[PDB]
Amino acid sequence: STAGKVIKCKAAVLWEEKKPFSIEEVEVAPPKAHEVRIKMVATGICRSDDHVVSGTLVTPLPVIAGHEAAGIVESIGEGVTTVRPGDKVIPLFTPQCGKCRVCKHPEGNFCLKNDLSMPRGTMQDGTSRFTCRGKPIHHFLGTSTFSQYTVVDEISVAKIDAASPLEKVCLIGCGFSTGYGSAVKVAKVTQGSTCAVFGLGGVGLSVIMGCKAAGAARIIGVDINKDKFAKAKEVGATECVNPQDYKKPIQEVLTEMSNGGVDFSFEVIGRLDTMVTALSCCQEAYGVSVIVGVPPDSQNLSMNPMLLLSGRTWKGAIFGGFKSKDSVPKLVADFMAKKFALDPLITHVLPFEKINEGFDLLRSGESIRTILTF
Amino acid sequence: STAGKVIKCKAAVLWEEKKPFSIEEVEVAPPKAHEVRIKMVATGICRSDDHVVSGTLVTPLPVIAGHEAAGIVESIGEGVTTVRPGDKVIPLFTPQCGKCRVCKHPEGNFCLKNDLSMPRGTMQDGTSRFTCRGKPIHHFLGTSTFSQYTVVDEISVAKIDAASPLEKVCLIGCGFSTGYGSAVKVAKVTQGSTCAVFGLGGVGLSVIMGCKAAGAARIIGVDINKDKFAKAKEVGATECVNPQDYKKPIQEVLTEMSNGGVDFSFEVIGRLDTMVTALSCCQEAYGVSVIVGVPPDSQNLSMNPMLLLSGRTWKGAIFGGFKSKDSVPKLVADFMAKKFALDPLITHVLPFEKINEGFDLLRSGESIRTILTF
Ligand SMILES: NC(=O)c1ccc[n+]([C@@H]2O[C@H](COP(=O)([O-])OP(=O)([O-])OC[C@H]3O[C@@H](n4cnc5c(N)[nH+]cnc54)[C@H](O)[C@@H]3O)[C@@H](O)[C@H]2O)c1
Ligand SMILES: NC(=O)c1ccc[n+]([C@@H]2O[C@H](COP(=O)([O-])OP(=O)([O-])OC[C@H]3O[C@@H](n4cnc5c(N)[nH+]cnc54)[C@H](O)[C@@H]3O)[C@@H](O)[C@H]2O)c1
Ligand SMILES: OCc1c(F)c(F)c(F)c(F)c1F
Ligand SMILES: OCc1c(F)c(F)c(F)c(F)c1F
Ligand SMILES: [Zn+2]
Ligand SMILES: [Zn+2]
Ligand SMILES: [Zn+2]
Ligand SMILES: [Zn+2]
Repeated sequence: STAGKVIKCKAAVLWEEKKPFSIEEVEVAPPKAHEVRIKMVATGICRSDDHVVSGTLVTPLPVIAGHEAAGIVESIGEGVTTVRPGDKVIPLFTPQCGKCRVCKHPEGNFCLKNDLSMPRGTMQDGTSRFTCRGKPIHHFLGTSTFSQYTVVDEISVAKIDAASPLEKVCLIGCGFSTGYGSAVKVAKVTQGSTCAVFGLGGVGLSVIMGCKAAGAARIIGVDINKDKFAKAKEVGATECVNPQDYKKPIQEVLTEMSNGGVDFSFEVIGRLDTMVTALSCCQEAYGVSVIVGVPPDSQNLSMNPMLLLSGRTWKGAIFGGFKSKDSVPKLVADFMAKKFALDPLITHVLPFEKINEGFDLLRSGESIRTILTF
Repeated sequence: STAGKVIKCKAAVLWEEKKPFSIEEVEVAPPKAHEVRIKMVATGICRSDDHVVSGTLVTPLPVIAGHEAAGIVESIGEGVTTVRPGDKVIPLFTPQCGKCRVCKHPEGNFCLKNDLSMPRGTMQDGTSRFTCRGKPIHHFLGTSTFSQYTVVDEISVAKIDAASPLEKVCLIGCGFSTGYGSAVKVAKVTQGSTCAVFGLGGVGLSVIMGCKAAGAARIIGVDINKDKFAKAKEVGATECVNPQDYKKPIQEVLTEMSNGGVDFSFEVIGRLDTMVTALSCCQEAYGVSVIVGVPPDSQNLSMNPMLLLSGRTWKGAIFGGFKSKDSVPKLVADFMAKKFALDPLITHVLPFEKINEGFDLLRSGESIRTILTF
């Protein structure tokens, strides 16, 4: 029995940038008031986790990363009402406090309680539940899913279907929901439209899924890795283009292909140059471009505002625009009801102990999502 | 008495940047097929006309500028169906061909026949109707309203109510419609919202009018010229701020005043720095910023795309997003029915012959709109 006790378990600790994860014993404190301690079942490897390793994302180190996951509630702190021990849950890397001006807004999802903008690497109360070799270890996005056990604030966890296959639905914790929502909710892709999707990883494939669900007539995948094209076509891409095959800039190619610009474009990579290319390739009077990717910390892009003055719309979003705690249980119900597929995103299933091998698969271009199983 | 004949008349010719207009005789050719020759009655001085003088806006010189105007059809070319001699008309600096992909789109207005993106300074057929001193003179935006007579393509003119007061409704040809539409159509300002309007000239006052018509609860005017504040409050601003009065950047001031960012912001000046400031000051998760001001030619802004990733929407528009030929007659009808006021924008009236004094008034900061009468 572990309730009320410190748990000693295995986790993947990141001690410094640009080094492998260290798989070793940590101590996980019991949950305080309004906190939930979760036994992890499965976690995906998202490129955003790799950004912490590479220094593309700055967050306090040392850290337990991981934000795309599913598990089972081990215990609850005083005052928790939304989950109980034994419940299947998905941690929410974007919280939903329900009380802030964003949570109360019909179209906001970036709750002011988030730990993304100005990361502290703590629980809501400004403390950590993790130690390792006698040192405090930071949280990541209020989730820290690269551990056999984590502790999250109640506002950062959603209860899901007890019959959920956790090794699949962990993807609703980040990559699927982000891409799918970016298309259906943030862009609001229209029936018969032409879309361009820059980046054909797990998130870009989920954007394709959403564009197809929304009835797009044409979905042009763009990637410099042609090995990504076959799966992009399987989930709905009608064409794929590799910028490296062209003498012209790809914005010009895509404008020509779409007879004057696309209806909707998506940046799903994380590069400043592809953000401006994606904006430019949408039709100048009525096009919409959505930034999904995460670029290198503190770097500015350069652009000509005439791109906007003609009528383009440029937007971005976290987690597909979904209000996280309302949406995650509905997405899992929709998955259970066969409304979308997750298997096309899963290329590799490894034990948690092989986390580093999973990151190497992502970095080499081989994988879409590796699911780590605890 | 002049149908089919060259007309000699006075126009304001701009031979050189950064010089006064030359009021002198020009020859105005009769209209060719699908062209309309207009006797001008009134034209406003818009800051975009001054941009041609200053080189902020690059268009071929020498030129007859002017784009905000109203007049009476003198004659029609072969095949014209939409106006007749003696009709009151407003030239449309954004055409509406009705046939291109943008004209057919429900939300597009930047018709592909425009002469704004890559100005040629001609009629649609690539030629000029103007001669001065025996030399061909460029058109401007297909309108060239700083002339006693102009010739426009049929897709660049709208018939308006025969009882229209042309000395007022000329403002529907640019500044009013632009500002009002930027609020009501492009931003879609909501009831009870907080708006920030950067620049309190004729266009920014028109934005305020639209924000107030849309039911905004707070409308914060921003200008470095505090002489602009009284009129801004008369048309609906709830409070005005001068960035020069503050130690901190105004985006910080406006974020504080709005308890975390505004719902809608508008750049109505034409500076790269205020475009980024205006984006920054809208709430990071659900705010909308609209670029209205014309940026200096060929210059790029620098910005951090994290401003968009959190959820902001950034857009721009020409002519308030209005499909020009459909909308201008409706706007005139609404003015006739007192659905909005134009007099607050008109600070000065001058004869056409005093055009240069009119530009001096704008450059000094004294005027909002000067209306020139032919
Ligand atoms: N906004 C959000 O909430 C959110 C959520 C999840 C992921 N992300 C970010 O989204 C991005 C994609 O994540 P992912 O799908 O896991 O990554 P991924 O699996 O590494 O996919 C990126 C894809 O981009 C391709 N690519 C790289 N450079 C280029 C280029 N120059 N042109 C075209 N294609 C190129 C690359 O080959 C790969 O297939 C990353 O920056 C993530 O950090 C954001
Ligand atoms: N998008 C369109 O269709 C469209 C239409 C009409 C005008 N415009 C542009 O809109 C802009 C405004 O036109 P207008 O109202 O005729 O011009 P205007 O009357 O010159 O008004 C501009 C206002 O900006 C103020 N201003 C100048 N610098 C700053 C600063 N740093 N901070 C805050 N306020 C400042 C200035 O004092 C003035 O009151 C110009 O750039 C026009 O070219 C665009
Ligand atoms: O992949 C989701 C994700 C993001 F979209 C970020 F913007 C971020 F900073 C981060 F850490 C993250 F995990
Ligand atoms: O004031 C309207 C207006 C614009 F919005 C422009 F973008 C432009 F180039 C121009 F010449 C113009 F007159
Ligand atoms: Zn909240
Ligand atoms: Zn992620
Ligand atoms: Zn058109
Ligand atoms: Zn104008």
